[PDB]
Amino acid sequence: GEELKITFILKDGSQKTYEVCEGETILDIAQGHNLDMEGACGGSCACSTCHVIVDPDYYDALPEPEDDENDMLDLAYGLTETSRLGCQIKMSKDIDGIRVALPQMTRNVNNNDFS
Ligand code: FES
Repeated sequence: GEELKITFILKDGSQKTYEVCEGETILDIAQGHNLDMEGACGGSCACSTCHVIVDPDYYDALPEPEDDENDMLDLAYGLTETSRLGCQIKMSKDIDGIRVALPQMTRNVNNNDFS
């Protein structure tokens, strides 16, 4: 088929560069691949860890969320000019070489496990 990819900047600063399909979501790849990362949305009724930021190349085409939706971003440290929403934007033909950064996360309160 046409093929696509996603780069994530790790909470460890590393780059990881993953082959995915169209219509896949960014927190959904991050925890679906179990990147070396912090977050909890992959658990059963656990979805409140929406926090990513984009490359200014692949943002420049992207929409802005509601005040309850963009709050799920703010929960991670150091929110930026190109912050993006982990269950509200996905891979399409225009993404072919996209990046995001995976920010450090304040509090998720799972004690032992989310999955
Ligand atoms: S990925 Fe869970 S709040 Fe968006």
